[PDB]
This record gives sequence, C-alpha cells and structure tokens, in this order.
Amino acid sequence: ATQGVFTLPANTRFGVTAFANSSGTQTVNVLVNNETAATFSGQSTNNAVIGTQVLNSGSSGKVQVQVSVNGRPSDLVSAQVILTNELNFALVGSEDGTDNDYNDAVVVINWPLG
Amino acid sequence: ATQGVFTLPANTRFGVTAFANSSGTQTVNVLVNNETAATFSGQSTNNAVIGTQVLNSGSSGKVQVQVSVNGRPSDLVSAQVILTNELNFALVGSEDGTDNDYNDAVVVINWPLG
Amino acid sequence: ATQGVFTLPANTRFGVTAFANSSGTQTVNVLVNNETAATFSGQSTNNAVIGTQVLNSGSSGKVQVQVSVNGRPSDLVSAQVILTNELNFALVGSEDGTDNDYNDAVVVINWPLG
Amino acid sequence: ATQGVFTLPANTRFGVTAFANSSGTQTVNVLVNNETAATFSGQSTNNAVIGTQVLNSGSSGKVQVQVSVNGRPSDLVSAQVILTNELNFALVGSEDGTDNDYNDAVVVINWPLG
Ligand SMILES: C[C@@H]1O[C@@H](S[C@@H]2O[C@H](CO)[C@H](O)[C@H](O)[C@H]2O)[C@@H](O)[C@H](O)[C@@H]1O
Ligand SMILES: C[C@@H]1O[C@@H](S[C@@H]2O[C@H](CO)[C@H](O)[C@H](O)[C@H]2O)[C@@H](O)[C@H](O)[C@@H]1O
Ligand SMILES: C[C@@H]1O[C@@H](S[C@@H]2O[C@H](CO)[C@H](O)[C@H](O)[C@H]2O)[C@@H](O)[C@H](O)[C@@H]1O
Ligand SMILES: C[C@@H]1O[C@@H](S[C@@H]2O[C@H](CO)[C@H](O)[C@H](O)[C@H]2O)[C@@H](O)[C@H](O)[C@@H]1O
Ligand SMILES: [Ca+2]
Ligand SMILES: [Ca+2]
Ligand SMILES: [Ca+2]
Ligand SMILES: [Ca+2]
Ligand SMILES: [Ca+2]
Ligand SMILES: [Ca+2]
Ligand SMILES: [Ca+2]
Ligand SMILES: [Ca+2]
Repeated sequence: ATQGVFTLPANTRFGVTAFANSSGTQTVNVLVNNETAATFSGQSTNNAVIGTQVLNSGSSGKVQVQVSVNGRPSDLVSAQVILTNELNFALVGSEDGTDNDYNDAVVVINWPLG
Repeated sequence: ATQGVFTLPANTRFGVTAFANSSGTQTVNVLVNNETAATFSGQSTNNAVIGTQVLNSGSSGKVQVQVSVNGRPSDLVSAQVILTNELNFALVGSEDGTDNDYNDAVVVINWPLG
Repeated sequence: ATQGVFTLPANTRFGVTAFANSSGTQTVNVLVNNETAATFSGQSTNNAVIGTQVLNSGSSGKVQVQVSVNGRPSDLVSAQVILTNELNFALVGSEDGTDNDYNDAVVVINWPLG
Repeated sequence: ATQGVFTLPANTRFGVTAFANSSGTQTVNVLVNNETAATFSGQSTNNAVIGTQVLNSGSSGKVQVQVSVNGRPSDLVSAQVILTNELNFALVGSEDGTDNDYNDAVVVINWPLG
C-alpha cells in the first residue's frame, strides 16, 4: 500500500518535523501538490531534529513524505491519527537497511497550528 | 479517563519533543516512574519546538506528560500508535483555553531510537 | 475533552459495530447531526456484538456515540485512525465501573464502505 | 513493511471481527503462533460482519491476519492504537483489486475482554 501520503484540509498551515536514528545521512523531502516544499538533510543516531518547518497545504491538501539515503529510497510506514476530533498527526517511519526498526528517519506532521 | 500516561517497555531510550501553539507560555513536564525527568518551557504561535530530549523509561516504563500554563493544568488528550508492530508513538495534545484546538502544547514521544 | 464525536465526510455511508464486555446491559446510541440514528442494547462479558448497522453521515457528517448502563452515561475514550490515506476507523471505549478497562462497550465505526 | 502482524500480551483473550466490502468473496484467516485459529468467508458490498470470534493469544502472543480472494493474497495495511493506556485495537485493511479503497476485508482485533 502507498505510505507517506496524506490529504490535509485545503489551505491549512501545518508543521513538519523530522528526526534521524541512523549512521547514514537521511534526506527527507516533503511534497505539497507534487512539488518539493521542504527538504531536510542530516545525520544522528540519537533522534536529533534534522529539520522543522511550517507549510501551507495549498489548494489540493496533498502532502507526501519521501525519504532517501545516498540516493536509495527508504521503505515507509505511515498513519494519521486524530484526537478529540480536532488534533491531527500524520506519522512516518522509514527503514534504510536490514534491521527493520523503521526509525532511521521519523517524520511528524501536525495540524492545526496557532 | 486518564490522559498523557503511557507504559513503555522498561529500560528503553525514547525521544520526547514539544511544540507550542498559543499566546501563553507552555510548561511541559515529563515524568518517569513518577519523578520529573525533563521540563520544557516556551511560547510560540507557530509550532516552535520548545524542547526535545532523549530519556530512559527506566525499570517501571511509566511515562507521564503534564502541561500547564502559568501554573494551570491544561486539559490533555492522548493516544499511542504502533506501526509495523515496531515503531511507537505516544501523542499528547493540550488545551489552555476555550477554543478547543488542543494544540497549545503538542508532545510527541517516539521509540525505539538508534 | 469531548470524546465519542467524529466528523465524517458528508453524505457518506459508514459501518457501526458495538461489542460488550461487562456484567451490565450496555446501551449504545449513535447520533447523526444530533439526532438518534441507531440504538443498540445487549449484555455480554465475552465481547459479543450487541449491534451493527450501516448509516449515512448526512449533510454535517457529525457522528456521536453515547453509551449508558441502566441510565448512567459511561466515561468515553476515542480516536480516529486513517490507514493508507483511505481507510478510516473511529474508535470508542467506555467505562461503566471502577476497574478502568474501558471495554464495557466498544464501538467501531469504519468507512468508506462498498 | 510487514502488515497484519501484531504482538499481543501472552495468554490473553482478544476479539477478532471481519467485515467485507467487495464483490469478491473474502477469506480471512487469523493465525496465532503461526497456526490458523479462525477462518471467515463471505461476500458483501455493505460491511457485513463475515465473522467474529474470541481467541487466546497463546504463549507467543503473535497474531497474524491473512486475507485472500479466490486464493490470491490481498495487499494489507495495519496499525495498532492504544486508548487511555489500556484499550487496544489492532486494525487491518486489505485490497483485492486496483481501486485502492483498502476496505475489501477489514479486520479489527480488540483486547482486553471481559
Ligand atoms: C546505526 C544503524 O544505522 C543504519 S544501518 C547502516 O546504514 C548505513 C547507511 O549509510 C550503512 O549502510 C551501514 O553499513 C549500515 O550499518 C540503520 O538502518 C540502523 O537502524 C541503525 O540505526
Ligand atoms: C492564540 C491563542 O492562544 C490561546 S488563547 C489565549 O490564552 C492565553 C493564555 O495565557 C490568554 O488566556 C489569552 O487571553 C487567550 O486569548 C490558545 O488557547 C488558542 O488556541 C490560540 O492559540
Ligand atoms: C464483569 C465486570 O462488569 C463491569 S463491573 C459491574 O458493573 C455493573 C453494571 O454494568 C454493576 O454496576 C456491577 O455492580 C459491577 O460489578 C465492568 O465495569 C467490568 O469491567 C467487568 O467487565
Ligand atoms: C465492488 C468492488 O469489488 C472489488 S473490485 C472487483 O473484484 C472482484 C473480485 O472477484 C472481481 O475481480 C471484479 O471483476 C472486480 O470489479 C473491490 O476491489 C472494490 O473496492 C469494490 O468493492
Ligand atoms: Ca533501520
Ligand atoms: Ca535506526
Ligand atoms: Ca487552545
Ligand atoms: Ca492554539
Ligand atoms: Ca469496566
Ligand atoms: Ca469490562
Ligand atoms: Ca478494493
Ligand atoms: Ca471495496
């Protein structure tokens, strides 16, 4: 099944944050309506934040997270969770190797903001 | 129902990151085994990371998130989500006022790390 | 925080299924746009399905689950989870006593159907 | 990533319920410790509950959901969510064709019971 794709409400501000837990450098791309809206790159084995940004979901609401290490696409796992019918999290895990911890890059998208 | 309390696997490192979306200064307290392990404070209406730390769940695995604004306990909502039977997120939202956006402080706990 | 309230897409069919795990008879009311759309009652300590129905979300898409036992409203816990940006689950547990298993009635809403 | 596989606490009762939303006959198999513990089959475009059962997770606690149509394995999606640190749902969707609604068989596992 496709993973790392989420339909947000249109024209909404949202936060995107990425963490790294790998000896490899993680590159995280966030596409909005199929155009790169944020790119984070960094390396950590201690859950360091490698980037955070505020974005707007635009007219489509379509947000996609992609992860690669040295040009190789990581395998993704994802889900969206809504608390009290208001607070939204779109969560992404990624695996760059063999151990299947799926934490190599971790991406959290939250809305609403403000 | 109790919110913002999670049983993690014992003796496990976990990430805890807090975001602010409110006029009010948010104070996030993270307890492990009922003892304060981290305190974040900050103010933003643009989802600024007001703190991020790596902690250990210790022998109990009992982790609790509290949020207060100027001393007043915020109302919490929470859940845990597990992807591919491996990647864990504990999520907390909090409301300091009347608008019920539940984003005033947002706390994300993730494990495993490394 | 309010629990047991979910905003579905408007004019969309959804499944609702209730399960009981208590010595007391459980009454589950499902409201659509603030009007009773279905009512289920049953007693089980073995997770028996005490009711199932297909309903329409109507123009608001607002769906509310209420649970009571012998007249007394149960304490509710809820969340919505979306998998592969497509498959929606609205989940409710409820507590009628002191043991805090929150399974005394369990209500599962799923969409889309067909 | 592996989908439809869940680690439960050992020797615990859980409910499993399957729903169908397809013109094809769905076969849902539930494995405990890699052995078939329940089987449900049926065809519905209206969210019929094609089966519900109470099982015991056994000594491993490993539970797996498999779905097929006419012997062809369906693509699965899954997650686990925990409410008030107590109430557990393991959720599975499955796709038998090309439209990617992932609702063709839906399976929900809940614990604890009683
Ligand atoms: C620490 C370790 O990092 C990787 S495994 C690691 O990946 C790099 C990528 O550049 C090299 O291929 C090494 O040969 C590999 O050992 C993570 O997948 C793993 O979970 C762990 O965090
Ligand atoms: C921007 C706004 O912030 C608060 S409402 C705000 O709360 C502060 C708390 O110190 C004072 O009560 C102000 O008088 C209030 O208006 C959030 O609850 C709200 O969601 C929004 O982010
Ligand atoms: C078996 C038991 O059922 C209840 S406790 C039970 O509640 C009924 C009403 O539902 C009466 O108040 C009795 O006096 C109580 O003992 C559940 O709360 C519990 O989890 C367990 O399933
Ligand atoms: C109603 C429809 O059913 C299938 S698509 C459907 O699958 C059967 C399987 O036996 C045949 O291949 C038909 O030729 C196909 O049209 C679902 O995938 C779809 O979501 C929808 O529920
Ligand atoms: Ca890895
Ligand atoms: Ca890793
Ligand atoms: Ca607020
Ligand atoms: Ca706010
Ligand atoms: Ca109870
Ligand atoms: Ca009970
Ligand atoms: Ca389908
Ligand atoms: Ca279908």
